[PDB]
Amino acid sequence: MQIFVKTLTGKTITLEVEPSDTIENVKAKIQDKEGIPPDQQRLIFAGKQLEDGRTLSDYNIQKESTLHLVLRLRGG
Repeated sequence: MQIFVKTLTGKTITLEVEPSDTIENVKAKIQDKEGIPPDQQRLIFAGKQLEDGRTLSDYNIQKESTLHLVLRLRGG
């Protein structure tokens, strides 16, 4: 399924993922497509920061869900 990942500086990168995929694997795909290292990735879905160990299904992330990417560099 397709999901969307928007960053602060625009950049809306589409990912082809499975509901059972891990946050680690998603970050890895982002690193494969964009060049942003996983350790510098903070993902937010539905107002909650995603953590290692979960699946996309653990956050009820469905088809064409929109995630938001923020580097740990730019604080919040």
